[PDB]
Order: sequence, then structure tokens, then C-alpha cells
Amino acid sequence: GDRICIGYHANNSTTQVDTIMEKNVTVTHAQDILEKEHNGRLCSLKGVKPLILKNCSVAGWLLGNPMCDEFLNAPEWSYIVEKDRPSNGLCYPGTFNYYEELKHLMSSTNQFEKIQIFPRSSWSNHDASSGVSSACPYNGRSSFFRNVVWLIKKNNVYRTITRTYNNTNIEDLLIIWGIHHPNNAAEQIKLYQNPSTYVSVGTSTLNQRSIPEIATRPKVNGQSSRMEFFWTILRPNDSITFESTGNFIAPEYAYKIVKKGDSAIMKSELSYSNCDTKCQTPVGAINSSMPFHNVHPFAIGECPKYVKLKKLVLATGLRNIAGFIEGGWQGMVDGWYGYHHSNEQGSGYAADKESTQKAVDGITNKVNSIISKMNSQFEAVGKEFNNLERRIENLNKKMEDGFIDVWTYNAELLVLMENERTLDLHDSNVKNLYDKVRRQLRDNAKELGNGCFEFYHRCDNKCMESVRNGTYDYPQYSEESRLKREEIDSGL
Amino acid sequence: GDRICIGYHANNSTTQVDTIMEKNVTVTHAQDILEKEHNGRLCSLKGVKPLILKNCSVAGWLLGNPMCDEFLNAPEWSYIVEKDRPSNGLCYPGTFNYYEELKHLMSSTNQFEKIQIFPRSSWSNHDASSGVSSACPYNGRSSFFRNVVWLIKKNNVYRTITRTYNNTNIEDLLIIWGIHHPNNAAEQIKLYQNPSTYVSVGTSTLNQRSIPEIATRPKVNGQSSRMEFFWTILRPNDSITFESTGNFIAPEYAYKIVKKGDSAIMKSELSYSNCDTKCQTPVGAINSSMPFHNVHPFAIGECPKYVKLKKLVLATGLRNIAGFIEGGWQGMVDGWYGYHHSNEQGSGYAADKESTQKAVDGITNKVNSIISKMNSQFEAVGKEFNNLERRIENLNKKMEDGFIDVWTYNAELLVLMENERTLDLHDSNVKNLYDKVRRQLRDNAKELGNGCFEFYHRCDNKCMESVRNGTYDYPQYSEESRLKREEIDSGL
Amino acid sequence: GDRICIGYHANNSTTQVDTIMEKNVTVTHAQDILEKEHNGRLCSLKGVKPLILKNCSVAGWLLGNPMCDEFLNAPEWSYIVEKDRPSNGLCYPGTFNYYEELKHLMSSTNQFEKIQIFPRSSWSNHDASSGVSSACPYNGRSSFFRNVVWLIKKNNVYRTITRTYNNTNIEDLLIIWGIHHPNNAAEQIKLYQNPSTYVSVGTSTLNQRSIPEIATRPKVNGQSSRMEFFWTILRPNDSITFESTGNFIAPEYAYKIVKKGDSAIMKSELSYSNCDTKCQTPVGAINSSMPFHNVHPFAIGECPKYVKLKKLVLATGLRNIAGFIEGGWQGMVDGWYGYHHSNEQGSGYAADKESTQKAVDGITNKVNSIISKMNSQFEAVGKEFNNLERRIENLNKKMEDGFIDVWTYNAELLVLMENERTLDLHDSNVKNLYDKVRRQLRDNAKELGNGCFEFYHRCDNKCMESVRNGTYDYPQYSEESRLKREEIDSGL
Repeated sequence: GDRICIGYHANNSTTQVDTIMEKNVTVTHAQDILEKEHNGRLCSLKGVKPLILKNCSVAGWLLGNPMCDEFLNAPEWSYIVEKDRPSNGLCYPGTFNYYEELKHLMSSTNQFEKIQIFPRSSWSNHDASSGVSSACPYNGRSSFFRNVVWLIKKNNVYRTITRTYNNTNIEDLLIIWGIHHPNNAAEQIKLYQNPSTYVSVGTSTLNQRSIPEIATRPKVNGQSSRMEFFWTILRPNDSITFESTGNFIAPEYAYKIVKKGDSAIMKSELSYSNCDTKCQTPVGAINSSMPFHNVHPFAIGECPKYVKLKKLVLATGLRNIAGFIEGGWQGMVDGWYGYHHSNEQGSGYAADKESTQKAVDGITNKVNSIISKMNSQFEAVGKEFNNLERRIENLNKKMEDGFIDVWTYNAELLVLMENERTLDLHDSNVKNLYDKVRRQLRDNAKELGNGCFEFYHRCDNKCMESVRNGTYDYPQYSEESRLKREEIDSGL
Repeated sequence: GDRICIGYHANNSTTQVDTIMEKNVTVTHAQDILEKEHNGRLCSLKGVKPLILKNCSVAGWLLGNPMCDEFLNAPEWSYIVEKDRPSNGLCYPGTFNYYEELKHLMSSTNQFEKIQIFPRSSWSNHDASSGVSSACPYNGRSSFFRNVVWLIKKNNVYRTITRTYNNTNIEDLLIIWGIHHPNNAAEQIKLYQNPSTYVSVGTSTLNQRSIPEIATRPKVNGQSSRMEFFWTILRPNDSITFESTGNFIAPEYAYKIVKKGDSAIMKSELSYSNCDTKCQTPVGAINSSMPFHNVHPFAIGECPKYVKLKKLVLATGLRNIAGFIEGGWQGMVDGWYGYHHSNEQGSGYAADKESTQKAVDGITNKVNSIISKMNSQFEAVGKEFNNLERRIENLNKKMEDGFIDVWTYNAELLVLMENERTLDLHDSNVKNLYDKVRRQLRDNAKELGNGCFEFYHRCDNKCMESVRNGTYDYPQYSEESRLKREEIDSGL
Repeated sequence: GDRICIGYHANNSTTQVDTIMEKNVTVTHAQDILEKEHNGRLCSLKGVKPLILKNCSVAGWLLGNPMCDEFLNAPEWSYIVEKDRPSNGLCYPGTFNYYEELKHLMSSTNQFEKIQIFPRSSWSNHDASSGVSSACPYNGRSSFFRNVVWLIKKNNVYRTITRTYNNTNIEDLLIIWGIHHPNNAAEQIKLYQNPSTYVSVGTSTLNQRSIPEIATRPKVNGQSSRMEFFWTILRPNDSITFESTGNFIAPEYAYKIVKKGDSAIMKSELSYSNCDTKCQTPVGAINSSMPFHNVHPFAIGECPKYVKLKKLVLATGLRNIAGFIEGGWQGMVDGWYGYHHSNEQGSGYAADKESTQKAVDGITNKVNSIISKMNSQFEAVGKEFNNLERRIENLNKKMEDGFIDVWTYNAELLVLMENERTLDLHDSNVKNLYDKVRRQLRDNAKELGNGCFEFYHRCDNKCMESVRNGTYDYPQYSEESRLKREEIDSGL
């Protein structure tokens, strides 16, 4: 009789982690750090709503396609939401030069303010009310973009146009003008009368003439002609002058860039519900508490970092279930490691929070420190490209997948590598706890091989805990012990 | 007399791995996972042959340079093979607009079918048989591209051309046309007679006029004039119309994109031998059994992942060579760890496949699991760029080297890091095996310090293996043992 | 009496490293490998000075803006130094086509030699001395770019120009020409008299007409007109021909690319001091002895690798402070591990350089081997982009930050991971050293639990070191020992 056993915690936990060498091992304490859920809505970002283009495209909005809403309030936005194939773009066919680059400039701007530079009624020298077309219905009557004017000959004449705008604001200004390409030569004179025309624009930074390419093309929303648009940022103090003898499509309104910052053009077929998140994906929002998610690679806001995994669980606790050789003590709470009182007066299971506090520490200090090392992890950024930019487009994707594949690898093999060390730690602690016991009770005790000690003396409860504190003095029971040792020697 | 010794395997192996801390350490069992060989041929990919352009370039092929083969069979291809500096490109000098982007579109397409849109004999209004040139010999007589027609004035007139093609197929169609730039004004009238000409093309997505730039340049394959080509993809249901009053170079044949998928334009001076691989490099094929190779960074097919190393060896077995303290037991087969019978009846070397099966397991389960984590590793993709695209070209290469340098680093430091843990495992197993022995034979045995036990009792062969199974009961020999212990005490 | 104790080194060191699990742990021996200092000057690279543009831009230099220095010596350069917003660029306003790509070509070229192709006095057919302007003062009188000529009508006529240059040199040649865009039609005739003009250039590789876009723009350094420049590399054996009837701005001097290699255009507001480094950043030079620095991401030369850290310390030695259980022996020099002579004749502290030499080895062999694995680490490369290239610009930066964030992560978690293994090694060594002692002195000694042994016999100094060498024979003192053991048994 009279013993002591060194064991470890074990409990109702059934969550199970993986490591490099073994897989799905059951553990007691562990933390999942993958987010895999989303609410499937489109929401404001930390209070500020997205600009939702609805069925319109960025171009249809900026030009004022009769079908597209204007934002008369001049709001700021957390991000912009375009559908994947918007219905309302260039109602009048044509192309929009360096369009993809303009959108990119949107991504770093948060608030426009539409302002009027060339009032539609100030074109005393031409017809400003004819330039409309069936290709651009509004309320089922022919019409036209609202923010640029399709100036037409007046009383069979088209006086060469020179008009300037001196940008006297603090902000940069986005301005869009355009030029008309007719079907045939008859139509050219029919609208503008000068056989040969041009549209030239001048700033400090930007010199460009433009001339109408007359060619027969197929009908598109009613129209074999096309109209080509251009744009520039006119810096504060600079001015812009338009020269034309025809085909000029004049800006009425400019766009004041009043707040630049972080935004994006998110492509999603969702529409806004009354809902605010920290982190938004084109398929829903994200409850950004975990450090990792696998929901979508284009997320914006205060987001966890995206990895291509289906599982990511940190191990922090123990493996699940007399003597540590034979498994764990379900009968332990109030600690991770410890002992067992089998005494003249005893009954077991007091912990060694000496070493459990020192281990609950460096475990939670290691897992924090793990989230933190991917602070700088690759987040992906939206960009678009045209049908003659395929090479670059694929470049970009290889870059974004390239970094995701990398960080996903980092993410995994960090978890499993430290998982193995977390568990190698417990095995170490247990056998260490053992030793501080063994190396103080030395001649007075039997190494029962299970991981327990039988006493050649009597310990008692105050000397019992005197093994916890490393207190035990070999001498105070030395001579008592040496007697019974040499009885079992030559006894029984 | 009467003993037992705990030892580990050791054998004729001489393959040697590295780790972080020590280098070239000799081991017993290990697996090389670098491929470094190649057969130096160009082969089909899993049954399907490459399109081999021979001395021709992608342009010379697509336009039908008289020197280039046509593919009348309409085959599909695993990949396309261009030489590095092909001899047959634009036989007639000029430039090929957005050529580099066209090639990129090749890389994602597997099978053309040439079809005739504008039959050469249907140009009743012009001379279709004169447009040939010494710059384009076929059989040593002047000639010209085969898939586009160099329409010339007929009987000193050049009626303005309008011709359309409505694309009624399911597939996209690649079409190439072109415009002629003459030496001087005399030549312009000499061939097309209208002093001022244009070439305009119209689709839904594409509006472009083109006008001849008349300038004296140096002779190139006979010709100071140049000819500029263009191309577009005409989508199903769309149509295309060409307008010209001169210099038009008309398509005869279009190209039906009938199979898109994974392919590439591989630059190699090899030519095809009768040979099929899974993985092909521009210097030869690859016996894709290893997870890594260092042969070439542009490989295509079911390929191992390329790393810039010269060695990559996993350690899975032991280090090479009474008692484990002093090295390994060459005299062990049928296991990795185990013992030795030195008995009244004994002779040594029965294994502990208890722990060897449990370790041959997690070793082969770890090495599989290592190949798998680079499942998502960066493979590089061919792209070309023109002399005004250098920035992007270098961008791309920095990206591709950037990811290769990364994954090569991952690859190495995965091997060495787990190599060190594989070997730390064996040391652990050996000393653990020891303990399950020691902790059952306790008072009845002498800890000879070599890693062996001498018996204060007698064991015998059935109790012998009774240490393997953890079977041994201390009591059944306890009193027998305690006698001889206290004889060596106060004996001899 | 009569004992022996196994302990480890401990000393005045106070440098402290981190690992994954614990942080700032004090150690004895360690090596910092982060560089964080710089001298704040601009210096030659290994003997060869930078080309310092001063207040001029690459364009103002190459064109010979009257304000910019010429380099009459034809020097080679280690790298080029542009200020961030240079004062002297196009003194005459306009734009410089594919400028950003030209600069990139600078980065891979080390030495020009200006040579004269079209001598300014050889324009017998036009006015070569009028083409000057207030926009380009030199000594406060109107003037003009020095390396191109603003040819003007002579005696009210402008004979169509045809001039050629056959490039008969071995080197490539950079040539720049230009075309003038006037305010209005009156000015066009005023200078060149032909109402309609062109500027066409012909090489093997390059065919381009150019025509003056006449439009009113705002005054810039005096001038509402603009002038547009172009450039090409004319390969050896090729020729170039310029055709014009007006607005031609003719090259006088070409640039011989005579040494290509590694250089760069470094943007810095510093100016050169008399100073040479191996590694230069736009904020100063770098004492490139460490493997890592955090000074600046664009460094050039024989540079350490840049990481975004503030600390990077390798641990190689021990943790700081009878028996190893209780800390380290300040009283040890001449080794890392070892013992202590407490003997009939003894006094302690002789080392076990058996195992210290074997550990000082694999520690310095591991730290070298760590610097080496980032041999291939991502270094960043300068590139510039125009206001319509934003997408690509941001692509590039995401790429360069993307790889830096990665390698910074690698760098850190390599240090901390091996730091933990370096320290796990010492704990291992110490307890191992212990064992080679314990397993030879076995029955003759008391395992005092502190990590020391008391002798049931007497050892003496020659048997003392006989524990170092593993020499000790159990038998020579066995019978002497067994006597006193069985006295403490049944004694006192």
C-alpha cells in the first residue's frame, strides 16, 4: 500500500486535428480557425453602403444612359457593385476608350460629385435637341445619354466649335467626351454638313485630334453607326479646350473626385439587403472572427485571409485518454497535468498548476503569434481586361492564384507543424512532471514502471503536496525508509 | 550469463540524405524524388500529336506563306511547336497587328478548321491573279500568301468594295485581313488607281478604318513596300463587312475554333519522333514518376513540379550502424527495431514489429502526404512579347522565377525539415522500445548501461517473447530474483 | 563526500532571441543578421560612378534640353539617378512616345556613345537656325533641344525631305526624332508652308507615318503648340529613312549602346558624395555584411536581402543560468558543456569538448546553411508607368510586395523555427552528456537527482577524466564499491 501516480487530463472533447505524420488524432483542446460560412447578402461596409449599379454598367452610369439611375445625392461608397453582364451600357453602340483603366481608377475613389461645365443651353450656335436616337429609349421615345450632348447642325450650318473649361476646383475632374462615326457619307453631311470634320481636345498633359471613320457595320440596338468616347482627368488649375467642325459629342457634366481611398468594383448578381458586415464577398458577407476563410478570394473590408482549404484546426490541448503510461485521467479537472493522492488518508487528483499555467501560457501565446505572422498575407484585388489584353489578364490571374497557392501552403504547414510540437510538448511536460517527482523521492520510493511511486516510508498529505512544490527533503524520511527497504530485502 | 539487448536495423544501404543541421548522413531507407533525366525527343501527349510548324512561324502558317504546309486534315493538337527563329514568316514584309495576343489565343485552342468565306473567284470586279511577288516564291516563281488575296485593279478601275460575311456557325471564327503600304505615290495608282484609299472593317464589337502610309523604306526580301495584317474573332451570329477603295487584302479562308482547352506554343528546335510521353519539355520528354524535376521550367502535360535543385532525397529509414548505444544490428531483417535472444537456450535477433509496423506506417503516410501538399504548386506558362512590351515581359519573368524560387525553397526545406524529424523519430522509437522492456522487468534485471538487461532470474524463450508483448509479470519471478540479487550483494 | 556534477555554460551575454512558443528568451551566444543602418549618401558601385542626371529627366538628357549637361566623356555607369520630379524635361511641351519603355531599356544598358548621323549644317535645303523658342532658354535667350534640329522653311519653300542613315556600326543605335504640332493653320504655313505635311520613318522592323494634329491647347512654358517625339533602336546593318514635307524634327546625334548589363534608374533626391559601397539604396548605401536588411526595398549591387522586419536574431548558444537541473555554471569557460571535479584532490569545471566541438560545428554549419537558402530570394526591380497604365503598375507592385511579404515570412519563421531547435539541442546535449556518465558509473554511484553522482568508491583525477573519455571500467572499482553500498545499507 501507499502510492502516487502521475497523469494528465482527458475529457469529453472529440474535436480532432492533423499533423504532418499522423492524421485526425483526437485531442482535448483545440481551436478552429477556418471560416466557411456566409450570409449570402450584399451589405454596407462598417456603416457605408455600396454604390449598386443594378442592371447598369459603369459606362452606362457615367454617361447617363437614359436607363441608368443618377446619384443626385453625391454619396460616398464602400465599394461599387456591377452585375456580371449588365443590361445597360452603351445604349448607343460604340466603344469607350481606355475603359478598363477608368474602372481601375474607380477602385481607388470613394465619392463623385457631378458638376456642370458646358450647360446644354449654351450651345447657341448648333442644334442641341435633335441628337437623340431609338437606340436609347427613355419611356419608349428616342433619347440619348444624359451627361453628354449630341450637338447637331443648326439651320444647315455647323460653325467650328472652340470652347474651354478652366478647372478652378481643388479636386481632380473626370470628363468624358465623344465623337460620332456615321454609316455613310450622306449621313455625315446630313447631320454635320462639313464633309471633313475633327474633334480635338487640349490640356497641359493631353493633346488629341480625332476624326470620323465612316464605314458600314451591322445594326446594333438600331444603329449601324458607332460612337466612340474618351475621357481624361483634368487636374486643378488646368484647362481643357475642345475644337471641332463636326461629330463632336460634348460634355455637359463633369465628375468631381472628392474622396479617394480604398474601394472596389465587385461583380455580383446580388442586390443590397439591410445588413452591414466587416467583410464582403460577391456571394455574401463574412463573420470575420477567424483568421482564415475559404468562401471567396475577392473579399473586401476587415477580412480574414483566404486560403484554399476545407479544414484548418489548431491543436492546443492533449490527446484523449494508474500511471501516464496507460492514458489520461478523465478524473482531472482544474489543470492539464498533475497527480493522484493514494495515501493513508488520501484520494486522488490534485493538479500541478505549476507546469499547467506555464503551458496554457505558451500555447495561447503561440496561437496568437501564429495569426499575427500572416498579418502581411496576400489579399487579391479586382481588375478587368479587354479582348486584346488576354496575356496580361492571365498574368494577373497567375499572380493572384500564385500567391494564394503559396499562402495556402504556408497556412496549412504552419498549423500541422506547430500542431506536432504542441503535442510533443505535452508528452514532454508529463514526463518532466514525473521527473521533478522522481528526482526528489529517490531512495524512499519504488519506480513502479507504470509512472507511479510506492513509498518505503509514509508520506501523508502535507508531505504529499510537498512533492508538488519540489519541497520534499530526502533526509527527514531517509532513515525510516532505509529500514523497510532492507526488510523487503530478505523478507516475505 | 543470461542477457537481452535492444537494437535497431542496419544494412547495405549507402544512399544518404541531408537535414538542416547535418549533411550527407548515411541512412538505410530513403526515396529520391527528383527527376533529372529526359529522352531528348518531341512526342505526343497521351496519344495526341503536336502541331509542328517546322521552319514556319505561327503567322506564316496562318496566312499560308507559300513555304508553309497547310493542315488539310483539320487535326487537333496537344501543343504547338515553333522554332526559335523560324525561317518562314511574313514572306512579304510588314507587321502583324496584335500578333503576340493571337499566339496567346492559340495556347488555349486545340483544333482549327479552315473554311472559305470569300472565294477567290468571286472577285468579279477586280484582278485577283496579279497580286503576287518575288518576296514570296513558291517553286521559284513569284507568288503570295495563300489564305488572303492581294486584290488589284481590273482594266484600270477599282470599284469601291463592300462585302459581308454572316457567321452562321456555332464556333468562333478567326479571320485575318490586311492592307498594302506602297513605296511611293506612283505605285499606289499603278496598282489601285484611286489616289486616296481606305480599308474599313465592321462588326458588332469592332469598328476600324485603315489607310495606306506611303513611305520609302529599305528592301526586305525584295520589297521596300510593307503589308500590315489584322485579325479578329467573329462571334457566332455576328457578321463582318469590309469596305475598301484600294490596298485591301481580302480573306479567302477563315479558321473555325472547334476545340479549345489546354495547349501551348512550345519553342523548340527538335522535330517529332515516334514517341509519346505524359510530360514534354522543349528539350525532351519526362518520365513523370517523381514529384519533382529540374529538367526545364516550361513543361506541359501530367508533369512533376519543377524545382531548381540538383538533389532531393527524402529520408525514411535509419542511420547506418550488443546494445543500441553502440550502433545498429546488421543481423536484423524482418523489422526496423527489436531485440536479441541471449538465453539459456537462446540466439538473438527477433524483431518488435509492434512498433516497426506503426512506424513504417506513419513514414509512408508522411511521404505521400508530402507530395500532395505541392499539388497546387506553381507551374509556368509560355508567353511572348514585342520590342515595345519589354516592361511587361520582364514583369512576367520576375513573376515566374519569383514563384519558382519560392516553391524551390519550400520544396527543399520541407524535405530537410521532415528528414530531421524522421531521424529524430527512430532515435525516439529505439529508446522507447527500450523503456517498455525496462518498465516491465524492473527489480529482476541489471541495467547494463549499453542498452541491455542481465537477468537476476532465468527468463526462457516463452518469457523471452513475454517482453515483446509487454506480457511479463513482475511477480512470477520476483521471489526467485530477489534471492540472487542479495547474493551478488555480499557474494564474490 | 566525493561527488561529480554535470552542468552547462553560462556567461555575461544578454542578447536575447525569440522562438515560436516563447519570446525574448535570454541566451549566451547568438548572431544578429538584420542590417538596419545606412550612410545616407549616393555612391559608386564597386568603383564605377552613377550617371547623375541632377535636376534633369531622362528625356531632357537624351534630347539635350539646353538646361541639361551632356556627357562628352562617354562614361559607363553603375546606375542612373533621376530626381523624383525633375525640373528639366521637355523644355518644349509635348509627349515622348513609349517613354516608359525607353527608360526600361536604360536599366539594362551601361554606356552610351553619342555619335552624329545628320550634321546640322548638311540641311542645305532648309532653315536650320530658326527653330528655337522661349520655351527652351539657354543663357536667357531662346533656344532648343541640342540633339535634334527643328528644321524650318528656307526662303519660303520646304522641299520634301528624304534622308537615310545606314547603320554601319557593331552596336545598336538609339535614335529619337520628332514632329511639330502647331497652334492653328496660320502657324503651320508660317513655318512649313505646305498646308498638308507628314513625317514618315522606315526601317526593316519599323514603318510609321506621322501627321500634325493642329489644335489650340493651353500655354505651357510659353507655348500652346506641342511637339511629339519618337524613338527606335536601329540594329547593325539596318538603315533608317525619314520622309517629310514639314514639321520634321530631325536627329543630329544618335546614341551608341556600347555596354549593356545590369543597371537601374534609381529615383533619389540625393547627390553623389565621394564614397563607394557594394549596395546602394535611394536613401543611402548599405554595409552589406548581414544577409538581411530593412532599409529600402529597391537596393542595387551586392546586397543583403530585404525583409520587412525590425529584428532578426539567430540563437546559436545556450540559455543563461551543483547540477544542471538548477541552471548554468558561470564558472565554465573553454567549452559549452561539461562537468565539475569535486574530488579527494579535486576542484571543478573541466569541459567535455567531445560534445562541444561536435555542437559548435553543426551550429555554425546550420547558420551558414541558412543564409544560403535565400541565395535565390526575391529582389525587386524598378519600373515606371504612365497615367493610362495604372492597372499594370498596380499589378507590378502587388507582385513585388507579394514576394517581399512572402520572403519576409520565410525569413522570420526560419529563424524562430531553427532557434527553437538550437535550444532544444542544448537541453538534449546536456542530458545526453549526463547519460554517457551515468551509464558507465552505474552501481558505484548515487543518482543525487540534481544531476550529479556521489561515489561509493573513490575515483581520483585520472579516473575522474576517465568519465570524460567514456573510459571508466565498472569492474576495477566494483568490489570496492559494493562494500560501502552495503554499509550505508544497515549503517548510520
